[PDB]
Amino acid sequence: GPVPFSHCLPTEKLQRCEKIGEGVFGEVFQTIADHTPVAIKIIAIEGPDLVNGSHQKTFEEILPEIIISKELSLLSGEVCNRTEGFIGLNSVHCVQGSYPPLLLKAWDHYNSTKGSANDRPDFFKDDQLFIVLEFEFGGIDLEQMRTKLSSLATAKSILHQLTASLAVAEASLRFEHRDLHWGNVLLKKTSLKKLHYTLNGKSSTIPSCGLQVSIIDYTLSRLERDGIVVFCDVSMDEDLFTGDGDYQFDIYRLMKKENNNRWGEYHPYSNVLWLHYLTDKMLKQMTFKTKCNTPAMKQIKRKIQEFHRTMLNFSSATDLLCQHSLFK
Ligand SMILES: O=C1NCCOCCNc2ccn3ncc(c3n2)-c2cccc1c2
Ligand code: NA
Repeated sequence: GPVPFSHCLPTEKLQRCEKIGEGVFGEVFQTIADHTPVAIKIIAIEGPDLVNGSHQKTFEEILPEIIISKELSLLSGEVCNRTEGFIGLNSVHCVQGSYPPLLLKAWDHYNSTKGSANDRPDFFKDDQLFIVLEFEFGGIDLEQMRTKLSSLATAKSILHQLTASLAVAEASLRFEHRDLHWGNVLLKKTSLKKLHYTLNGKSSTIPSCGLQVSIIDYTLSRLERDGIVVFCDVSMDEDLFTGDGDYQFDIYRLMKKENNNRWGEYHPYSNVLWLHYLTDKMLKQMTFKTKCNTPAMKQIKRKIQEFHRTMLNFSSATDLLCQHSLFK
């Protein structure tokens, strides 16, 4: 059954952990495994204590996220529908223990410097179970990169990568992300000028602008394979649809409107909505290092505005990728 924390996180590996993110689910750390950067997502399961305002999931309830993470990871090595635009999954383990002090140390440092919305994970007993997901390290989230991007040409590339990755997953898996806020879009430097994807056997390229995009956090995601659907049922969630203060929180309501609160169904319009939300962030809440005060750059801005203006008339990421003028 479960293994101790030390089996996953030996001393050196613990000692190198930096907290990089969080959610109601728990905690995400960066560290090094075998001279290689990785991200570790740690989720308490099976206990009766409240954690970050919700009850803990059972093993069964975490399975969808495992399954989805594996399917999306495997898209990097497929042929007919291939993308690197999600994130690699290296391993999954069930560990038992109280939270390691060194993780609490890193948790504390993040709380001091960025602030946390979570409870300090220091109340878990030595019998507590967790799922520990080890992912490829994908870079730095778009929200934290909001002042660091070169130009709207970089924004273009990012939108295109996002759209293509979502299209490929629609075509292969009937996938919806369902929570693609800008904290879930990672950016990593690359010296490849072009990135490659394949959609339904047809290969294409996207100019990278020096960046490679990774879509992460499949907590709310949905997909299906051979008529078996894997999804998170939020039909009875209340709090999810009553946020405000950001367009993010309208997306949850607009998804519910689109699917009539039936979360098993496939409504790839949800991917369109998130992409609309992300385009909105690109035009409003980003500061680019080069302003668009050249004609060429000003033309890119108009195309993105045109995208913002019209994309809600498309029915899926596939529709957008294949048909929207922004990508021609
Ligand atoms: O659920 C995930 N995070 C929640 C959002 O936190 C993003 C923090 N920054 C980061 C920054 C880099 N990485 N590299 C991989 C992940 C990650 N995360 C990752 C992979 C899978 C899931 C998640 C993260
Ligand atoms: Na990736």
